Amino acid sequence: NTPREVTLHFLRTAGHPLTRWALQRQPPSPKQLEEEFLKIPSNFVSPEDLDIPGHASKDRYKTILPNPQSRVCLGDYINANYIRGYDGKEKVYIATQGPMPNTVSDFWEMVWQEEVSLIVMLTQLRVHYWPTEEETYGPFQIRIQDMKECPEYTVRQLTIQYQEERRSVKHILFSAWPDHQTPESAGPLLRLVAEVEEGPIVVHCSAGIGRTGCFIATRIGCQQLKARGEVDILGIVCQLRLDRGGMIQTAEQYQFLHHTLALYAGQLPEEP
Repeated sequence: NTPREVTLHFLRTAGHPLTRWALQRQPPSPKQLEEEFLKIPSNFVSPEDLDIPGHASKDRYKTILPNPQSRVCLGDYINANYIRGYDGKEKVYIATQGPMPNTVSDFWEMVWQEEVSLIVMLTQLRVHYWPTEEETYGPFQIRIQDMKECPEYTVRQLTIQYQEERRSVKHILFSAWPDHQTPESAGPLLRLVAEVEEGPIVVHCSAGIGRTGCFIATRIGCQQLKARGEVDILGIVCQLRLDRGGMIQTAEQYQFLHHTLALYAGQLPEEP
């Protein structure tokens, strides 16, 4: 399997760092961005190359599996992967599918064991793993402390209890992102990112690759732009594809990412 290695070598070495100026005022044409995206290999796991018995009914999709090297382990199985963050720092995010009815307890177990304090949900409005007030999911009790509704997202303050310990989690539900698509504008997305700046950050959407991939690539991109005044979007996407196959689904989603980040640049505090 040299083909696996050609694929992995690309992911590790590809890069197109853009200056802030270039990103804002002279972006790569839409066609240039498609081409660039199309060269990015998927890095999906084969069902045969995962070899962990009876995992099938805890995935929502048969073709969307957690990469083994980065797989999260319930200390059995959950469709989830550790994701590297800014500068490659390990474990800044856990990307995961939205829970299934039989994977709800596992999800909370993961949140506990990995010491999660922040959960971002990306969906589009009209399964609930969190109650209206309180309930128990296996050995964990969840109680909501606080709910504040915003335009595009709802901020739920909650606690989790296991045996005789209690932890606070912030839960954010973004509700204006249609599957396989992008939000109509980028502002609300940036506000959500700003909300995330207040153990690993759980991020999920139905499959846990398309929108989950876009959100995370947006955080890191913003981090890059704030720190260095440059962003390497290609590289960011390569890095994610290394941690979980298929992060960022469509060319369009990738175009929007450049857009989301041009807006971040333009909105960084300056002086008139």
